[PDB]
Amino acid sequence: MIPHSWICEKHILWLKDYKNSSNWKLFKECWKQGQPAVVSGVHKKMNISLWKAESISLDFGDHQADLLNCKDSIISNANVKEFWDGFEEVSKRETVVLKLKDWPSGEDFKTMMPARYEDLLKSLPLPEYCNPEGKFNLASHLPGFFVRGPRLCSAYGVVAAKDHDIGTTNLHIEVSDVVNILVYVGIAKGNGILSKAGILKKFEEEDLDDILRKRLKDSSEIPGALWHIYAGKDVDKIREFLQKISKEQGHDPIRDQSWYVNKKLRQRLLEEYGVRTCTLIQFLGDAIVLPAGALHQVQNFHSCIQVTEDFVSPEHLVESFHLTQEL
Ligand code: NA
Repeated sequence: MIPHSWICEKHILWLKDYKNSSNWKLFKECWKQGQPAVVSGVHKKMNISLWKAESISLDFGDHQADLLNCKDSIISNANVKEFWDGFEEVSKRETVVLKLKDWPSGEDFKTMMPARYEDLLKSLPLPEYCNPEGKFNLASHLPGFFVRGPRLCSAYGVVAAKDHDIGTTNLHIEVSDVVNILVYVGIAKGNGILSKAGILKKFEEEDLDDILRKRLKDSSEIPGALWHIYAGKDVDKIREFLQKISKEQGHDPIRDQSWYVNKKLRQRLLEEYGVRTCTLIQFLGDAIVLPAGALHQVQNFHSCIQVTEDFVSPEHLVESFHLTQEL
């Protein structure tokens, strides 16, 4: 048997055993219909010490890069060194929510962080699809022009700012199939920030599936980020909704990646267009697998380091090619 549940109105496949070699057989069935999946425990496969903030900070902290303020997408005054100093120490940062996006990425990730890249390839779940040598992955086989390498993203949590209208990743469409693994969760301290225990209670105030609540009540799990995921089929409805809300407040808002859809807006989106949200908490070691054309947004509660890898399954190639040609 392949241990699993379905989360969020039975829409997301939770594959509960990262060591099960047959995970792909169950995944094949749900993927066919564009359903997301999450595989938990991938951090036990990884050399997780390699992915700690202290380590990543030291290795690649010499490279200068732009830091984004997540509230307004204005590029910050902070340098990379200041970003990492503030990752878990709030007083070194109302403080702002910073993101260090796609640094490094692609060939630079492979070459500048070779041991992490090797660890990644070794640890990717559902390797039949997500690994470059997987039999259902077309990524390394297609001509160049069909396709849009790994990306690292690090960002503070929104808790210190006390502003859960901030997205650390704004609502946007993904162009290829993607797997996102939460590889580090940093508990921030000082400046009156809510503690680890209070942050758990804030996760508990979210509208969650019971299966998610059980995990949240498991003291060995470490929750990091809040995800909202939408079907690609609903994109035109969501675009209209955001154009409407925009007009009420005084143009393609999905292409702009300019919106975090907060609690009140998600509820109105459901009422006024019937568009449903999948809610997920991503715990340390969770690999969230999304098909091309799916939309999602992320809100870190704690500081999080995510690694994302692109792949190309047959199931979403047509949709992927179209979206890539469009970009
Ligand atoms: Na490395």
